[PDB]
Amino acid sequence: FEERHLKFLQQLGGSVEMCRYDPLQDNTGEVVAVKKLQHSTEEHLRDFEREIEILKSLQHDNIVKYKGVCYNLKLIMEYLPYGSLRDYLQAHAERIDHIKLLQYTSQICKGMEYLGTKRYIHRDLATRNILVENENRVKIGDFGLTKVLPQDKEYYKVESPIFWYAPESLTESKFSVASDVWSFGVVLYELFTYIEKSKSPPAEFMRMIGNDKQGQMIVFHLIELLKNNGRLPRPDGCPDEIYMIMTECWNNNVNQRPSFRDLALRVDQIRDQM
Ligand SMILES: Cc1csc2c(Nc3cn(C)cn3)nc(N[C@@H](C)c3ncc(F)cn3)nc12
Repeated sequence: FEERHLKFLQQLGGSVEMCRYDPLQDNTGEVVAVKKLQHSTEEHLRDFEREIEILKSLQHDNIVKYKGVCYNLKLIMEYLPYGSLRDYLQAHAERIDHIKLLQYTSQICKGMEYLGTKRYIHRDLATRNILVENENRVKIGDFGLTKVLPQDKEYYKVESPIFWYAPESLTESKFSVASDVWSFGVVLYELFTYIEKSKSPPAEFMRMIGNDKQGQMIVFHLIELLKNNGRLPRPDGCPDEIYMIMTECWNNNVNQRPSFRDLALRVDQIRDQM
């Protein structure tokens, strides 16, 4: 990929831009998503190459396709036109029923189950990091915080998304498949809230902790709440069997948390019985 053939179309949200890769200047070229670093440091760059290597190594239906690179390093990916699942849910909620939410849920599990075989830990599972390809397919769209497990350990030690974090991630900075399972439970909760603003994991947890709590105190109070089995409530209209999956993902006992395999099967069964 050559920088002079990447035509700027728009800012998507380092930074992510929508470009046209048109080498033979005529607009026939394909529209791609381009990720680049804003405040490019030696440390920020070294993790970005690991992210590029992680994406290149991934070949799955529910994982955003790697296309190539561009050198001032730029990661070139396929363009998914409906944006993040977080935005798509807010926008088209009217055409999204519980069967559709479970179809998305299932796809997220399948993509996560695949990451697991590569011994990769996502660390940032949230609806904002899930992209919509079309009305029937979603993909994990960002791998910026993804880590590779040490060959001999089942975990890894590292601004963080605290309201999606497992207790051991908050207390010990320990990231594993089980902490990705914990976050999947938050993703499932987000889906069944349909991203109703007041019902988001930060909004709910803050109410439970006290909206008076500030900065450094919030984390300790969140750690305490989770330890005293305080949990996100059941979203309105959320089927009890779906809430039981969430609560099982939110087990304080890391080893008692379900596998992405079992989760996809359970979600697929509920979906069929619906
Ligand atoms: C409004 C909108 C419409 S399409 C789209 C999009 N598409 C995209 C991003 N990538 C990496 C591939 N296609 N990415 C983004 N934003 C970027 C930051 C993005 N990248 C990855 C992700 F998981 C979620 N969002 N917004 C939109």
